[PDB]
Amino acid sequence: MGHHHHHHSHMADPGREGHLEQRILQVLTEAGSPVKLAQLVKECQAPKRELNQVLYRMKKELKVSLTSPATWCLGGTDPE
Repeated sequence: MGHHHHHHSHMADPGREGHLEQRILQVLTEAGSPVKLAQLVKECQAPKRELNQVLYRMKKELKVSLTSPATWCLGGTDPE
């Protein structure tokens, strides 16, 4: 798994939505494939509620794309 050595951001992280976003993109990259929203909950260690609001913003920023109803994917890859 590898990523399990990371916790729920124990310290006073100066931008929780940024850290959460970095998690979502990273999970999508490790798979190299569409990751489900329900799976993004357990991986990124954040509630579906919080994920949704961030994910639509990341969609506008082309960071993520929606492949299936409640299944997300990496927006191609890192924008080179």
